Amino acid sequence: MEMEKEFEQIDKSGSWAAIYQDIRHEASDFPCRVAKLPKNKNRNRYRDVSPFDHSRIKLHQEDNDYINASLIKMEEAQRSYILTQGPLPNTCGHFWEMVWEQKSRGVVMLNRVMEKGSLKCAQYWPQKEEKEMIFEDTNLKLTLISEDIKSYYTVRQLELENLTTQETREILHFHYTNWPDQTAPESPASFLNFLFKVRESGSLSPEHGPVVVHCSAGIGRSGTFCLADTCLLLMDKRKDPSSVDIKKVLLEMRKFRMGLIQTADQLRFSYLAVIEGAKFIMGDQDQWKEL
Repeated sequence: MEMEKEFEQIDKSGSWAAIYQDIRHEASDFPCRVAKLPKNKNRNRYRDVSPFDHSRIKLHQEDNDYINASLIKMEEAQRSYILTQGPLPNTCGHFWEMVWEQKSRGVVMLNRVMEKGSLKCAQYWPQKEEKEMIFEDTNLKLTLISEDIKSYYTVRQLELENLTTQETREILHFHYTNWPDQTAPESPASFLNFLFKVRESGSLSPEHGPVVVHCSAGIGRSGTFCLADTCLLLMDKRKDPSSVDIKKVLLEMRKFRMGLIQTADQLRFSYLAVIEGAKFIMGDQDQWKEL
């Protein structure tokens, strides 16, 4: 693969930090005026991570429509993702409102609630079947239906009810619990197995709304998730799978959300995940589950 042999050329040349920062200099810049309004300051987890006005998810509440979330619309791949920050104590009803209004079927969570001794994310879903959550501001009810806790991830079925209309949807919650606290994983095998469990679930199907993906800021690990999924898709449909330039895909995603892929190490890991993932989607997954 030209991806694989450019990978080695970067590894032998030790120039990941340079490749990465070229990406940072070429990345798009668009205005974020709504994110920056004083009335929205307490709706943002980091003052330096904001959604572009042009691609932001608008809540359909009449008062304040703001939420720190971005629609990543990948035209050629024919896949959309919503990348958002980890909910704040005060934005958990906003988060489920978005899930409801965008008709999402899956929520992908790439961080632990606590990491490096701090809260990266509010406890926004119920932990016991018998103690559901009611979000009074957005009039939503969230019930844990089942958990399947595995080694490196946990899948949850949740029931989201619109208390106004009383419809209910099943939401699948995919929680990658194994990402180290200060580095990308040593092997992409665990991560690729997680991506493919999300794929198999149907939460990425075009019949549903965009999957909601978040980590703490919603740009780093979230960026890795969508970037590797989209490259594997394009490899699957392009007739010339060798032609997928992961850096040109990243810059296209960065038209929709700033800062996707936070470190040169994450960039290196995304290469690995795509390279390793291409080996399944071109002829040969059973050995990822093993390790």
